[PDB]
Amino acid sequence: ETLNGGITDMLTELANFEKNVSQAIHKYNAYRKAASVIAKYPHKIKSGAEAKKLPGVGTKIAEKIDEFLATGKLRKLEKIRQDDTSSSINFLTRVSGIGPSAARKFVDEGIKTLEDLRKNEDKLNHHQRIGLKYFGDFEKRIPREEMLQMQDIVLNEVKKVDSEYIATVCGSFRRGAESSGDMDVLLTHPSFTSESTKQPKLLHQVVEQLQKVHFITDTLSKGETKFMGVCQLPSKNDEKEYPHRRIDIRLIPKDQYYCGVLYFTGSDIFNKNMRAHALEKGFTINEYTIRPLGVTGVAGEPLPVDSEKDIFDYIQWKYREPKDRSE
DNA sequence: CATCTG
DNA sequence: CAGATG
Ligand SMILES: [Mn+2]
Ligand SMILES: [Mn+2]
Ligand code: NA
Ligand code: NA
Repeated sequence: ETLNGGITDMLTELANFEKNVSQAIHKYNAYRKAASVIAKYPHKIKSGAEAKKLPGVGTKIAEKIDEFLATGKLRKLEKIRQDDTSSSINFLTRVSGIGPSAARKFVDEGIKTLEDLRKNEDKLNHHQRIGLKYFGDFEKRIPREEMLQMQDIVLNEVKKVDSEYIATVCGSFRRGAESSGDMDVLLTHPSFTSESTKQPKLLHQVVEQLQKVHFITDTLSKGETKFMGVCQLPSKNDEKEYPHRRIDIRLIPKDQYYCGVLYFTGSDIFNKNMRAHALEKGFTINEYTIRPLGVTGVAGEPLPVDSEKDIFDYIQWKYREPKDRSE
């Protein structure tokens, strides 16, 4: 956690680099398990050889661990942090819509920068276009103080369209969190479930309302259950307009809301722990449901849930206010 | 995993 | 349809 800090970090830059710039999924993948095991490793790695001894640690990595330990640096890392082509790829990638792949295409055409991008708005696609337009806003975190206003808006319009909708804003926003990255809303309706063969209007209606009133500005992607958009809190009394924010809306069969809701509320760590305990208490948990564990090795059958309460109970545990769901 | 692009 | 992105 700090005993093998550099090592794990350098290794990460390496892995990261393989995948992003080059294509080296194997290699990239190699660096990964590698930092993971050393990450768990209980002592102070005093040398390459020492390391090698670990699984996932071959000669090539050991080689590296040496030079890094031998000198505060690594040539390879040094050579990579320089190289403009690498850098460009890490940058283009910041735009929502541009992945590695595309980063590579663009650079190999000379687009390496924002302007580059602007001058060639033709080559970019709609998502990427939005992305480029809101690059700035996009990186701006979302302060809880806005979160609450947003939340307030969304819940009110959903209510209006149908009293039966059930909306929930998950995310750390849900866990306390002073600011957040994007607005994550979980949605269901009674008339929508596991079996109940579809109902897309279910999602489409609300989507409309939000735009109706301008909360929603652009559509990144709009499927029948998931929607990736852009929204914005109305600018009050002109002098101060709000940054454009990322927002996601998702339909869920009522029969699996809370596991979902639980799940999205995180944190990853709280999930895991809960999940493990679930297992002890003879259970199974995932995104959508909780199941009774047979002894034959495994087994299923959807345990019925009516709240997040229902779940804990099942695994016979302490109801956790979302706040303390931290770890 | 759900959506898009081409 | 594969393949990319989130
Ligand atoms: Mn979030
Ligand atoms: Mn999001
Ligand atoms: Na080994
Ligand atoms: Na991106």
